[PDB]
Amino acid sequence: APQSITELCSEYHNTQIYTINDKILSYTESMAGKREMVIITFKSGATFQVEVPDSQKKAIERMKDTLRITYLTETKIDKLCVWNNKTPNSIAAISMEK
Amino acid sequence: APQSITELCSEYHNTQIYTINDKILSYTESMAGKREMVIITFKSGATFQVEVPGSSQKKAIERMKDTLRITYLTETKIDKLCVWNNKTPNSIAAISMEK
Amino acid sequence: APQSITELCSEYHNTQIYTINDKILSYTESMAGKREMVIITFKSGATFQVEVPGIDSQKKAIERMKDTLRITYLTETKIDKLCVWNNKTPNSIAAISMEK
Amino acid sequence: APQSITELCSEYHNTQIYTINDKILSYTESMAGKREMVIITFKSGATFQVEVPGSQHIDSQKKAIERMKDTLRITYLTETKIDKLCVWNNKTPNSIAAISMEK
Amino acid sequence: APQSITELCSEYHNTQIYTINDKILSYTESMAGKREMVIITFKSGATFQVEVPGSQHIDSQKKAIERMKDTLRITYLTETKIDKLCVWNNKTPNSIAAISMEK
Ligand SMILES: CC(=O)N[C@H]1[C@@H](O[C@H]2[C@@H](O)[C@@H](CO)O[C@@H](O[C@H]3[C@H](O[C@@H]4O[C@@H](C)[C@@H](O)[C@@H](O)[C@@H]4O)[C@@H](O)[C@H](O)O[C@@H]3CO)[C@@H]2O[C@@H]2O[C@@H](C)[C@@H](O)[C@@H](O)[C@@H]2O)O[C@H](CO)[C@H](O)[C@@H]1O
Ligand SMILES: CC(=O)N[C@H]1[C@@H](O[C@H]2[C@@H](O)[C@@H](CO)O[C@@H](O[C@H]3[C@H](O[C@@H]4O[C@@H](C)[C@@H](O)[C@@H](O)[C@@H]4O)[C@@H](O)[C@H](O)O[C@@H]3CO)[C@@H]2O[C@@H]2O[C@@H](C)[C@@H](O)[C@@H](O)[C@@H]2O)O[C@H](CO)[C@H](O)[C@@H]1O
Ligand SMILES: CC(=O)N[C@H]1[C@@H](O[C@H]2[C@@H](O)[C@@H](CO)O[C@@H](O[C@H]3[C@H](O[C@@H]4O[C@@H](C)[C@@H](O)[C@@H](O)[C@@H]4O)[C@@H](O)[C@H](O)O[C@@H]3CO)[C@@H]2O[C@@H]2O[C@@H](C)[C@@H](O)[C@@H](O)[C@@H]2O)O[C@H](CO)[C@H](O)[C@@H]1O
Ligand SMILES: CC(=O)N[C@H]1[C@@H](O[C@H]2[C@@H](O)[C@@H](CO)O[C@@H](O[C@H]3[C@H](O[C@@H]4O[C@@H](C)[C@@H](O)[C@@H](O)[C@@H]4O)[C@@H](O)[C@H](O)O[C@@H]3CO)[C@@H]2O[C@@H]2O[C@@H](C)[C@@H](O)[C@@H](O)[C@@H]2O)O[C@H](CO)[C@H](O)[C@@H]1O
Ligand SMILES: CC(=O)N[C@H]1[C@@H](O[C@H]2[C@@H](O)[C@@H](CO)O[C@@H](O[C@H]3[C@H](O[C@@H]4O[C@@H](C)[C@@H](O)[C@@H](O)[C@@H]4O)[C@@H](O)[C@H](O)O[C@@H]3CO)[C@@H]2O[C@@H]2O[C@@H](C)[C@@H](O)[C@@H](O)[C@@H]2O)O[C@H](CO)[C@H](O)[C@@H]1O
Repeated sequence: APQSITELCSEYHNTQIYTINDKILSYTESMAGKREMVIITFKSGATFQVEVPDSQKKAIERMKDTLRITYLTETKIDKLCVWNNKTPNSIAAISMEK
Repeated sequence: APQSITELCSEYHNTQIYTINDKILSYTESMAGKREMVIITFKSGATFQVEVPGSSQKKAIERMKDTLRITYLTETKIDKLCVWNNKTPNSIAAISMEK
Repeated sequence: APQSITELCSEYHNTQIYTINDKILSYTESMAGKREMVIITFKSGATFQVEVPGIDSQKKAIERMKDTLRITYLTETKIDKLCVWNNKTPNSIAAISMEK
Repeated sequence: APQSITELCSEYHNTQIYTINDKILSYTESMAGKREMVIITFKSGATFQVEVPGSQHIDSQKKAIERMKDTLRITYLTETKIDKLCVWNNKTPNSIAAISMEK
Repeated sequence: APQSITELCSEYHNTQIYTINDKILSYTESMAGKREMVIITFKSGATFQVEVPGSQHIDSQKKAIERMKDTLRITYLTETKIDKLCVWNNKTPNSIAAISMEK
């Protein structure tokens, strides 16, 4: 199994790593029908989503949990692995340090 | 998909954006039958619910209630709410926070 | 829908509103068989439960209420009011409101 | 219903109240097959477990077991002072039935 | 039941105890399909995973995997010192079976 976000990311098609190296500027969360999604934003101008939604179901909910608490604690994100065939780019993985 | 709360809100009928720019004044939570809901309040005088589940959105209602609770307790400044205004109190569809 | 804990409370029989205006003094949680409950306590001497499960909507709510009491206790968050069923010993929590 | 941990404890066979009046010294959590459990420790020398869910447990206890493990983790992380533990003492380590905290 | 992480580690095959006595350096989490996993990293050079749920996991492990990942995240965010890890050493990276923290 991969031992880093970059390794994991290189396994998938239509992905790229973003080096964020920053805390989340804004956190948006919606329960509107067909837009049950999370949107985060950075002062870089970068916008990301956790897409509207079976072990992936639990993982999707975990990701949204992680982004929320990461925003609330002002935790510095190292990288994001995102799918770049979506607008905004959809999050596949997150890494944080230190 | 939408890239902001304002864009998301615009996709829907009977919605409006409230600018809060404030922390939540009060959090109310009920487990009473037929009223399994949260109610939040602001010093502006605004009152909103997350509304009782009824006829993918089920986990989202739960997440919103989660978010509002931790937001209240940490006194986190809410930016905007997107709400349905065909209900009283207005029902939350989306929330945004900026740091 | 109701707009406050007081309005909500007045929709049900065998309820009343206690004005707590204080943090939780003690938190007790049990996983014993048929006593899967939370008990909370205040300086006033008041004692309340989240009572053992008997609707499908309510099961998720009972669990949330217990989550809420726990973190309310750990953060020393002032409870404004409790809406409670007074046909139980101790009184059983239907709703909670929090404001400083 | 019982109105205190002591009252509740007295309702079951093979239980006692350990008065702890201290924070958790160590939290141990396992996802190893058939030992999906939590062990907690105090500087008194006390070791306790939340038992693995099994045939001795009724359906209603399953969500409660998960809750108790939640509480112990957050209790450990926050250095929250535990007042009493109600434990079953026919297990090794003693098994947590209930916990109480006072501020 | 075992009364410590080392005792627990000794009930299983293909396990070893890593003594960390350190907070987590990095936390990585993925919802990518077939890689629904968490990876953690320490200053010592060590790397660990909580592996994707799979056929090798029994049904009681499913909630424990989710819990282990909940624990690691919050451990990372609070900078809480991890004492020991019980890891399966027949996976790369080593897979977490148990965790202990002490202060
Ligand atoms: C309001 C807000 O936060 N964002 C809105 C904004 O976002 C785009 C802009 O910020 C531009 C900068 O001109 O960058 C777009 O991203 C590029 C990306 O650029 C690189 O990363 C960004 C963050 C900057 O640092 C650039 O200097 C970098 O070159 C390219 O590498 C990538 O290949 O293509 C996208 C172009 O789409 C921002 O787009 C958003 O964020 C990125 C990460 C994607 O997820 C994309 O889908 C998002 O839309 O402007 C857009 C409209 O263009 C929206 O209004 C955003 O809300
Ligand atoms: C005490 C308390 O918190 N809430 C009770 C109160 O709520 C209403 C009042 O706060 C009035 C004051 O004018 O505004 C209502 O909202 C209006 C809204 O007003 C605008 O926004 C509020 C926050 C204020 O800042 C106003 O000055 C603004 O003009 C209008 O713009 C909107 O179009 O219509 C509503 C009323 O229909 C408050 O209503 C509550 O909160 C809003 C956001 C909705 O969710 C609404 O459904 C709520 O009722 O009075 C009401 C009864 O009028 C209840 O007793 C509340 O509990
Ligand atoms: C030790 C402890 O915390 N509780 C034990 C105690 O609890 C009862 C006492 O604290 C008495 C003291 O008068 O009050 C009971 O509550 C009354 C209630 O009194 C009013 O509210 C409380 C908060 C106090 O402020 C009183 O001074 C107030 O006047 C009345 O409002 C109500 O009509 O009647 C109840 C019960 O008669 C305490 O009862 C407990 O808490 C209340 C809120 C209910 O949930 C009730 O069911 C509880 O038993 O004594 C009991 C046994 O009587 C147990 O030993 C508690 O552990
Ligand atoms: C390493 C560690 O933390 N614990 C290991 C230890 O645990 C036992 C010791 O701490 C002995 C010391 O004699 O006490 C055992 O508990 C007794 C209990 O003793 C009293 O309470 C403890 C907490 C201390 O304060 C003692 O000084 C007190 O005398 C007796 O009162 C009771 O009647 O019987 C128990 C034993 O059953 C400790 O046992 C552990 O903790 C208790 C609370 C139970 O849950 C028990 O099952 C635990 O084993 O030694 C054991 C060896 O079996 C393990 O190595 C522990 O990990
Ligand atoms: C970037 C990063 O953090 N880690 C990458 C790194 O990890 C390996 C290295 O850090 C080497 C350094 O020699 O150690 C490997 O672990 C050994 C282990 O060594 C002992 O533990 C480490 C942490 C050090 O403190 C050593 O001094 C200790 O002696 C031996 O005990 C064990 O028998 O064998 C492994 C060799 O695989 C690190 O391996 C990673 O972490 C361990 C715990 C396993 O989980 C393993 O699967 C991991 O790969 O290099 C590897 C690839 O070589 C990856 O890129 C890591 O991400």
